[PDB]
Amino acid sequence: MITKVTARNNKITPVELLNQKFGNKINLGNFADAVFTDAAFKNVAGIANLPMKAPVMQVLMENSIVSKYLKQFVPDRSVSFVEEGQKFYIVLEDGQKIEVPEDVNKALKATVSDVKHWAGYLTEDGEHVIDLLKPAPGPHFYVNLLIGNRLGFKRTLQTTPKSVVDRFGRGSFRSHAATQVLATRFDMRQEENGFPANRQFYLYEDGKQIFYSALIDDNIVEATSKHSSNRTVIKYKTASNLEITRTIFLVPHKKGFPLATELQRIEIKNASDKARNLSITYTGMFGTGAVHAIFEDVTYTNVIMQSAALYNDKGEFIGITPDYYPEEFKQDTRFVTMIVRNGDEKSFPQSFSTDYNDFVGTGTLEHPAGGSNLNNKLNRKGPGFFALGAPFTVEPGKTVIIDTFTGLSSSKDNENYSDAVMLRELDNLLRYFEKSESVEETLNEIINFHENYGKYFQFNTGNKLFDSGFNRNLAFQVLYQTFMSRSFGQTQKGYREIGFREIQDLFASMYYFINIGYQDFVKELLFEWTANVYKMGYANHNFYWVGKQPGLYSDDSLWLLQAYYRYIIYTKDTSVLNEEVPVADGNNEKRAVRETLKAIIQYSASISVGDHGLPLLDLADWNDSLKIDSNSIDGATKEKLYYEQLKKTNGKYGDRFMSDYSESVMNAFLLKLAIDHLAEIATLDNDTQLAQQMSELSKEVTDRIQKHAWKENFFARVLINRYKDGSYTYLGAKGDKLSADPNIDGVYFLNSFAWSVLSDVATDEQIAIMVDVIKKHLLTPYGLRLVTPADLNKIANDTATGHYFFGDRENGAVFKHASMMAVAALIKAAKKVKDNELAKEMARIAYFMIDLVLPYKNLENPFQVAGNPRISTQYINTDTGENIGPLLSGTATWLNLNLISLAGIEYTRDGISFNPILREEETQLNFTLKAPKSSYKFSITKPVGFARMESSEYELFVDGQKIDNTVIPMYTDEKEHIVTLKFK
Amino acid sequence: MITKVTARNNKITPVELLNQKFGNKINLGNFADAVFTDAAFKNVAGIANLPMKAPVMQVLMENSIVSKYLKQFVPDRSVSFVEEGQKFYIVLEDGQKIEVPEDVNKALKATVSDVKHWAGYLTEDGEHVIDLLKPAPGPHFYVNLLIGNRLGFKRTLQTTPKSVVDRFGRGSFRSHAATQVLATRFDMRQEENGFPANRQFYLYEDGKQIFYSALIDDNIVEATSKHSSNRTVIKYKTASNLEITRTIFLVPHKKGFPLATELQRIEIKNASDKARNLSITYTGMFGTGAVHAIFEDVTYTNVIMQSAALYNDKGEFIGITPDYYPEEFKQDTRFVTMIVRNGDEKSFPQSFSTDYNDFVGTGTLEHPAGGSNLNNKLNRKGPGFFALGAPFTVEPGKTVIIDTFTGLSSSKDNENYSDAVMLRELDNLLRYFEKSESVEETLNEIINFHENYGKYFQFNTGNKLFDSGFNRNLAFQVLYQTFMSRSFGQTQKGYREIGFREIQDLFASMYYFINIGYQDFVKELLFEWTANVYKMGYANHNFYWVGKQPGLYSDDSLWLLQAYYRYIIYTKDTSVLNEEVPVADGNNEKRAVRETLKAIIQYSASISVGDHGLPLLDLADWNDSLKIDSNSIDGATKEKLYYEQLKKTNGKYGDRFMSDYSESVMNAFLLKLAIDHLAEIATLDNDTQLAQQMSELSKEVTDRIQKHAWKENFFARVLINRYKDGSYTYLGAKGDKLSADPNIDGVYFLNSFAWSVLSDVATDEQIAIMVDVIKKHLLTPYGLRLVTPADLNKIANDTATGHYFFGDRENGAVFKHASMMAVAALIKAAKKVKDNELAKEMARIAYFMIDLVLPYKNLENPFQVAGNPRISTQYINTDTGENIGPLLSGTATWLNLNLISLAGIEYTRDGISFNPILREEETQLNFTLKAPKSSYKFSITKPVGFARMESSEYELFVDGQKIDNTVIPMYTDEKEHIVTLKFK
Ligand SMILES: OC[C@H]1O[C@@H](O[C@H]2[C@H](O)[C@@H](O)[C@H](O[C@H]3[C@H](O)[C@@H](O)[C@H](O)O[C@@H]3CO)O[C@@H]2CO)[C@H](O)[C@@H](O)[C@@H]1O
Ligand SMILES: OC[C@H]1O[C@@H](O[C@H]2[C@H](O)[C@@H](O)[C@H](O[C@H]3[C@H](O)[C@@H](O)[C@H](O)O[C@@H]3CO)O[C@@H]2CO)[C@H](O)[C@@H](O)[C@@H]1O
Ligand SMILES: [Cl-]
Ligand SMILES: [Cl-]
Ligand SMILES: [Cl-]
Ligand SMILES: [Cl-]
Ligand SMILES: [Cl-]
Repeated sequence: MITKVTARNNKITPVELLNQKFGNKINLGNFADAVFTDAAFKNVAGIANLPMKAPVMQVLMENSIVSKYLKQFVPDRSVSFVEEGQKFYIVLEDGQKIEVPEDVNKALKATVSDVKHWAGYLTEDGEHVIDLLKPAPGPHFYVNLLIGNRLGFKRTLQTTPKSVVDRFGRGSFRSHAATQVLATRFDMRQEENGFPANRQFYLYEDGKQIFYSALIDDNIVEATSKHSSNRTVIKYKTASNLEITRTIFLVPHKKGFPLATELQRIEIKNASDKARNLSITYTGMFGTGAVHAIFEDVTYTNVIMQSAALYNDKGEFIGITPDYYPEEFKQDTRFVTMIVRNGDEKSFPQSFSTDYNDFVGTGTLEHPAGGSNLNNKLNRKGPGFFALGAPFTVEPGKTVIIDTFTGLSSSKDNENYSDAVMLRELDNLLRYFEKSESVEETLNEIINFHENYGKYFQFNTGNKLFDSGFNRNLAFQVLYQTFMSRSFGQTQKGYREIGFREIQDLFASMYYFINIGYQDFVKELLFEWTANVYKMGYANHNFYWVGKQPGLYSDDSLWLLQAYYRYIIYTKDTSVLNEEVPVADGNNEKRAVRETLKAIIQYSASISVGDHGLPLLDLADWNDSLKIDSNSIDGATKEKLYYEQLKKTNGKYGDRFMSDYSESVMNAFLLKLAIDHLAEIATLDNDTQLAQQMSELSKEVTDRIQKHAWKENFFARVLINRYKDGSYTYLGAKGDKLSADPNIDGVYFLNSFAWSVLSDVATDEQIAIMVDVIKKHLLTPYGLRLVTPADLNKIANDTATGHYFFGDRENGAVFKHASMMAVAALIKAAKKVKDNELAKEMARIAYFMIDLVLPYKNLENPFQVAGNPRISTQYINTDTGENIGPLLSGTATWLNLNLISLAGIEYTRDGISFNPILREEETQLNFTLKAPKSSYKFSITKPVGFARMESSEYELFVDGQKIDNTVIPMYTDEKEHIVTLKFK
Repeated sequence: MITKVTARNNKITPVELLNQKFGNKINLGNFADAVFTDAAFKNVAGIANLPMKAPVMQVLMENSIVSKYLKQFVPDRSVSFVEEGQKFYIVLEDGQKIEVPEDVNKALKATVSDVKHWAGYLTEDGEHVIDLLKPAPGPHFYVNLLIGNRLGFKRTLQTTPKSVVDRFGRGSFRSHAATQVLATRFDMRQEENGFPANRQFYLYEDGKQIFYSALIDDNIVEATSKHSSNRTVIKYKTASNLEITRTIFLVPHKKGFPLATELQRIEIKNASDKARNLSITYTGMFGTGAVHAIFEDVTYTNVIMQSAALYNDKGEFIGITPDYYPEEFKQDTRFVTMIVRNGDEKSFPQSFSTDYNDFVGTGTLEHPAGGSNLNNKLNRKGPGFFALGAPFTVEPGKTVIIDTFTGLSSSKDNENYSDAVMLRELDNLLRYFEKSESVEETLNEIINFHENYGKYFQFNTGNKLFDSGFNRNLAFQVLYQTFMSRSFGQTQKGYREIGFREIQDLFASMYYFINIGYQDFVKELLFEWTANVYKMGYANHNFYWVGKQPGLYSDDSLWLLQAYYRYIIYTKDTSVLNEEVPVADGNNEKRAVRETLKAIIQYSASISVGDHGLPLLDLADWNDSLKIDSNSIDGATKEKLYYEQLKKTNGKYGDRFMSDYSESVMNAFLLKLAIDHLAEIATLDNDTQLAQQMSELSKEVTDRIQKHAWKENFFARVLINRYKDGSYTYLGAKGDKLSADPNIDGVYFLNSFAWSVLSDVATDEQIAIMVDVIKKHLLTPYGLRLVTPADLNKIANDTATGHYFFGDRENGAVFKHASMMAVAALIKAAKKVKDNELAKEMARIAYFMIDLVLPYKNLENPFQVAGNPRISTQYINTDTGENIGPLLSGTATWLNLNLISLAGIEYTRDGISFNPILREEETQLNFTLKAPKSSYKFSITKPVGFARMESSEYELFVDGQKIDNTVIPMYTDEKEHIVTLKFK
């Protein structure tokens, strides 16, 4: 009877039908655009020969002239526009080619003129300049992320403020945890991160609205946004020649300031020849303290608060705070205030409103009926809407500056807390920013801070999009993730705690912090993670103010050894091993770091091991889909059962916990690497007993992995111990019986390869075999997928049926973080394997995958690949090529590590092991490197083709002297050293 | 330094300052309005002599002419408008009185002309006619609630669809449980129940937007909404003489239909002399199946679905369905479709869009840039936005009708479910509604159904607002609550299950259902609740598809005896006692209803009792604030401990569970009443042993209550057993030591009074004493508060600090449900106490409180009292007098019972015990009453003053014969009986 046609099973696309109908009467070029003319998809209207994919038909249909013209033909007749000799025609299927009227021609020419820049462009410094009218490639593309600075202050991870800002300034602003200053929105669209009023304002003249910052109409003749490092600047010009500029940034902390302040400076320049009598109404919505009640009891959120007015020492109104009745919502205190600077005069708002209904009245948010006559009524209820009003006359050629300060004070940074604390901190803030120039000086301080931070590693290549993308944008993102982990963004809006394994972000950022004088901060972070390890050696899976989920995931603790290794090898500071740090078990017990690292290794190498002596998988490891064991236990439960086991079987602590639980081969690799790291740390610390014990244990673990986890053509991913008849014994290689793809024998996990190499277990022949499998079955046109198709229902009855269409997340996506771990392995192997042809191939795959993750390349074909050209995104949809959010992800961290690795830098016992792997087409690579007490200029030259030190002739010079030792010293002479490498 | 002034701490109001500055130069009358002119509140602009409180200054300030005129004086000078001799002046503080210009005079006159009706008015049939421009008193005031009809089909409570509709048609639409058809919004404002596009549409002409159903601009010359019983009709007239009418209702179920369908009919009449070529774009937003992910993972909500197009047998597009990948979201299937009826022609949509971003484009939702050129693109992702487009030419004087059908099919009503089921049900629906007249016939069927349902009890007084308010509006609300409990509304948006104690709704509705032939449905509901009682006698606190929270709250089971009593006494159907009903414990065990009722009584009378033999309080009872015992246990835990106790101490089942837990006196009253009810049921069932046992137990329980719970001047509320030194021993009367008000000795709970009377425990002297306490300490200007101020931290030695400002919810509100239980007691006592002066006073309090809850009276002073003039609201804020939502509440149920009781109707063993209690100023009361096999016309006459049968002379006649027996027979002769009562 009735039939259903889904988006995906729709049989033909508009552009395909356009080609079918017109592809032999006109040249459709390499790119075209088209729309179906009716809901049965029988006819199309399109346009030929575009420079890239873009929604041109949509923009044309918004044009009254072209839309009316098309109605002469559509829907009954298909049509294509075509340009010949710089004039436009419309072509019909019956052959006719009609020269379109002049007004249609002008509209078509204007529309196609700059299609290649419709998603914006990057400045030389890597800043994204966006047109406020153009369509968005996707909901993360036009987004900037802002952060405060709590370095030098307490609990930096938990207290640094953070904000998200789209091209219109939309978004939200948080203090500690998920505490909302400006309101988040949890609604249907990814595009709506915040309440729509946030950061927006109106201008009035003669009682009539002339401007709204989130409405572009015909009275706006220019409107652009620029996303830069830690600030966004939005500019408009009206037809009446008002020039409006918004600058948004977070205030770096200073003693006595509120815990969170966001500054928005608005500059209004009268570029006309007549004075104008204007007024501003600045609006927003405070976040509720009662977030769960938005879902559960909206009336509660309203009745528990009221608005309150703030007055300075002269009795002048300065702004609004939402005042709460319940004590639990009085431990933070929000505020908004504004200063109007008009020539000599400084003024504060003359009126306000605090009730959204009274403000909008009979109008809309874009055209509010009460916006020009604020009612000065303090709302007895929430929500905490605010509007602040002030008049100003602006003379010809002159500018008025309005500085807004939005923020929160908190008990999280102040003992004996009450709203009196907020009032004092707000006074301190406003006094600091009393002089107009103070805002500019703070912005310059922010700019200079991030510029200085980035100097640890600077590329200088022929490609300024790459150089700025790495030197500024990626460096900023890695700082951002060190402070924020995975806890905030455009679509990351729920409360998220810090995952233990996300210590990974510090793997990349620690060098940057050390080289701006914050080595102690790095140590503090190491110790903070260490305090989340239990005596037995498992870890809290998550923490924020305190830790939770003891030993729930089996991989967590092992990552901490990589962090300590990187820190100790770089700095040679073994003193951290003697630090007495609280154990996660509490009471009031502390343990030296060295003993905690030993315990981590013992847990995974000896206690929590399965029948093959490899680490147990438990609930899951790094991969949350490996819910193979449905009766798994956490570390606290395991600890209790273990002690009962020792008592019942007369065992000794350190003996194996006996079970038929499955084993994680990825954890085995993480462990082997961790053991190697501790052996090397111990040697540096002159701890001969520990070095020897760890060296021998590494050999033993390596033997277990080789004997029990190499399965013909790959390292397995999981060993299965509960089927004593052999029905299933492993997952992750040929013969595992678990493939869901009839054309693939076995399931293959990218991380089995990656971690077998990163841990230095895989032999050269094993690498060659695995790379062959990867090329055949894991390498897609959009990069390296995480795993091939698996049918885990055969062993994990528990198993979730799928949630995703093909291409998204677990149904076949390219997870870019995992792809970057695999690239790290490809790079490491390409430097060392004996066979130069294997090395060359692995480096080709490495650069192919890097090219698919570099954010700036998202502007090459933005309406297909989307993403964000300054900030990583999490995955590539393998059906469409679209880069899909969220923004914060391990991709950025590992991309940073990988590009530095390819440039040749690895820190080792005796200095910098230098071994660069350039692109085949590159003939030069230059970069600078900072160290704590010296600096370096590196220059590499080669002919076209694959070159590497292992197999190619070369000459290496340091400070003008030819040298054979490729381990460059870590100099401490406070001089710049010149390193030159020439491949012959 | 900086100071803070809250809404509540603000010293003086605008109107107070207006009177201070002007009150003896002009007559400000009984009502005025004013606004502060600046943020320091020094000056005011106001207007004198309004007919009621209303936001007149706000509306005047939206008027460009008046706003500009005021700027000649404000902000520096205070002003008041005044009308004298039908012309307006503005008065200044210096005494100047200036005749305002003619254009300002016209604007002021027009604005004040109809202030008395700014919040709308009620038709004679109780329908609320609302102006779409006027401000709202509050966020529940302009709301209607719609319901489907699943009578005669399975799982009626769980499957009846329901919708909320404001005056603009905003809101949302649900199927079973919290399953969203059209999307709910969980955001900052109580006003936003749904995604803003829901139910809204646009009209176009020559490619330009001429109308949006949720935008009133100057091209709209009339715009009104009418909320009636189970439908809303919204009407507009454009300046171009288009007349647009929207009619929204839910389709009653028919076999083969989808489980939920909402019909919106749009009629467009061309009342001009020229044909118009128009088009409509009909929009909305499907709700997500993944509601939790709106908060947790918005990207997930998008990627798990895609849009899909629907086609009829002829290959014509008919509408859209959102298609889901995960199996858990494929068990419901949503749809939207539309039919355009233009003269002889019927047509389906010619175009669609399914991507909000493409639809809005560079515009706004009110003015979407893609609305006139839908792109016919099926979105690969959610959210499930839809727009359906169709053209039509409408000739002069003619009408085009667009019928939209939005809905969902579900596995909850169909075995072997898939989307094929939806397609078949949608086909059935569209075939049924093929002919234009079918929509009108279905609407008339709905209207007639509710009119017939209401005939159980009809008032005929001189007061059509009261008569329609009761006969139509309250009757509908009580039906609504029987099907929906407390689970849906404007601000009730989270998932809520059916509370066991909300069987109370059936106390009022059962008589209505029985008198339309649905006695079997009433029995089925009795059995459904009965299946949520455990063998031991405690109950699941909540249920929906299954029950949960076994015995968590101590009162729950006792309410079931009231439902069985009302049913059995009305119908004399004792057969229900023999029904074998599943026990809540499961394991396929059943028990006869009679034995379950016995078990309920045994649990509260013998097992779960404290040191005084009164029922234990447990976590809490009816009052969720009585968290007195911090180590309480649920019934499952108690059952386990009880059996352990019996074994340890060699006890027998039925012995007391031993503890120092506190006792609930309200539960003791509910129990005493329950026992009396079972004794009477048993006597009717000729079960002499059970009747004797219950009669004796009632005496025993009464003695326990009198001996241990009467405390000098009140029945206590809780007896406390854990302080053996006597430090605290009770809560709820003089001497309890728990008052938080230094001027009150004791805490007094309204329900201690109410239930002491409803259970026939309180003596006449106890009633006199308690009513004196109530008058002194519980009766406020806004009605009966629930409790006086208490300091429970002294015994719950640390429970929650308060959450509310004074006046709201637990901080002193008038909870209208509890107020109506107290009124039930006052009425019962007024009928029977010996002292006529006590009776008179109690009846005065009863009618005072009724007047404060009757919805239609919310239109007397609507901008102060708000509420909703057709639907109850939950509480009155005792600081402001505002009636605050939610809408569904026990208020409506008990208001219905109380008004019928006051009219004199109580069903007893031998018929109708007739004992009416009229208002003192009433001289007449007439009403009709339906019974299953007869009907009645009642007429009561009296002189002015208090009259009642107990104390006043009267003559009673039935069918023209004077009778002395005031128990009127329940006649079964299928005749109308005339009952006349004349007080002398
Ligand atoms: O519905 C039962 C009772 O509700 C009480 O209001 C409660 C709110 O509904 C509830 O949301 C809130 O609980 C949280 C809130 O959800 C969360 O956002 C915030 O972080 O903490 C709040 C702490 O409670 O609690 C209140 C009060 O308990 C009504 O007061 C009551 O009438 C009603 O029976
Ligand atoms: O965050 C860890 C993993 O998340 C996975 O997506 C999950 C969604 O975030 C989660 O919302 C969903 O769970 C619910 C959903 O919350 C609720 O609305 C609905 O009723 O049921 C959903 C069923 O689960 O689950 C998915 C995963 O199943 C990512 O897939 C994964 O990459 C990530 O590690
Ligand atoms: Cl171009
Ligand atoms: Cl994000
Ligand atoms: Cl993995
Ligand atoms: Cl509600
Ligand atoms: Cl109570």
